[PDB]
Amino acid sequence: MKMIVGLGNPGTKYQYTKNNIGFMVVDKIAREHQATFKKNPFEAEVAEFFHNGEKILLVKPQTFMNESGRAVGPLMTYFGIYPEELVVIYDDLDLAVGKIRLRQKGSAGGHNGIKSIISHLNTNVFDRIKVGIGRPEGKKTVVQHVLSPFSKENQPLIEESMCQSVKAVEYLIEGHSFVDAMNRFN
Repeated sequence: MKMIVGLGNPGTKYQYTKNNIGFMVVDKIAREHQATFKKNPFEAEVAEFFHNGEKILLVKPQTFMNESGRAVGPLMTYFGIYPEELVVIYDDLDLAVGKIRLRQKGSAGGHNGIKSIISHLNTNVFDRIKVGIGRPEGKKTVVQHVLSPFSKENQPLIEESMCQSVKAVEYLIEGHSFVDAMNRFN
């Protein structure tokens, strides 16, 4: 019973920011599967759907980025999902715009989002889909970069990456191991 977490900040004003790439992906997944998100006791938005029997959960934590694990951890202990079934989808500064990178473990940049999930799952090992958002080529700081939207030149690139992210999650859905998909998509 897979859980697919897409990281992000809550609110209309962050709905097109680089840091909400995870939200955008799990929204694409939700639409493709005709699923609706409902507010959940554990600071999250949760869409349920099936795919022959098996129950997939889509999770947008409403905790803000650095407290994601406060939502993800309890919600896994609630539904009974193990970390082997988890897939977290999020932004990655040190990966180029247009590129995606599936990894099964790691420190995961200096990502605050992942750091919270580590703390509350108490494991460094779980599947992840890094979507590259690039680093600031202008005068912006990191915080300005992630909490701003993409350029017009980068926008089609990220639509490419977001489709890939979806196709990877549909690959996993169709019964393929994350290791297979790591080879297929990395």
